[PDB]
Amino acid sequence: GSESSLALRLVNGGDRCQGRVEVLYQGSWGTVCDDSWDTNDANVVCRQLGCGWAMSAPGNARFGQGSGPIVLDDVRCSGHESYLWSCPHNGWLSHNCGHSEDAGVICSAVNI
Amino acid sequence: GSESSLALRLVNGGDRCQGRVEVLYQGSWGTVCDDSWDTNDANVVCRQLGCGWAMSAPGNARFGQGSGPIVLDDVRCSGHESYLWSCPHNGWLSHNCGHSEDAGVICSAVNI
Ligand SMILES: [Cl-]
Ligand SMILES: [Cl-]
Ligand SMILES: [Mg+2]
Ligand SMILES: [Mg+2]
Ligand SMILES: [Mg+2]
Ligand SMILES: [Mg+2]
Ligand SMILES: [Mg+2]
Ligand SMILES: [Mg+2]
Repeated sequence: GSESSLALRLVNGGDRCQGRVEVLYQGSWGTVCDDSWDTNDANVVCRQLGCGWAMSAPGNARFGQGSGPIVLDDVRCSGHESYLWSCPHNGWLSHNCGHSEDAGVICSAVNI
Repeated sequence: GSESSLALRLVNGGDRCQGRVEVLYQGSWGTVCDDSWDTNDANVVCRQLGCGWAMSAPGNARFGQGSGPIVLDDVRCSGHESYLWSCPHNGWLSHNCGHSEDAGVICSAVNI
């Protein structure tokens, strides 16, 4: 429901441990823009989901465009954070992007 | 010289950012036992050396056996420490190991 935020999932990757990053924001699953999105950020996501370490951090909607709101932009994780929510970013819903820039991750546990 | 301790290096990894962990102790480069050695401990070493975050924390002398003293055992970093010296351990030179257990790290900055 609309009171709930701060869940994380990967979609459209064909595997539990890769795909487009989606973040729950006020009942809607939103996406993350690829601006400043890098393997440090992907590693927080991969570790948070128990998927190993980040092998790469694809941009440009490699795993498709989402249909929800764009909720995070210019994420600046160091790679050591325990939650994506802990990393610096632009502020929720503050972006300069479109869904052709939706960010993704490929984690080391893919396929296995 | 023999008065100096508390420097950190990785050796025998083929890259600056992976290898056997070695710790300077009274002028000699010593090793770390793999007992309780995990990715939280590796994360502290990797960040201390400017090598990023930890991919894994290999035990059992993956990067060979050292020849110096075994100086640290049962290291229990939380992951947040800025120095390996901050982490809980068994006490300097207090170990129940041999060099076939020398600990190593593999950090994200390994590159080709
Ligand atoms: Cl993991
Ligand atoms: Cl070691
Ligand atoms: Mg972009
Ligand atoms: Mg970033
Ligand atoms: Mg932007
Ligand atoms: Mg052991
Ligand atoms: Mg430990
Ligand atoms: Mg021991």
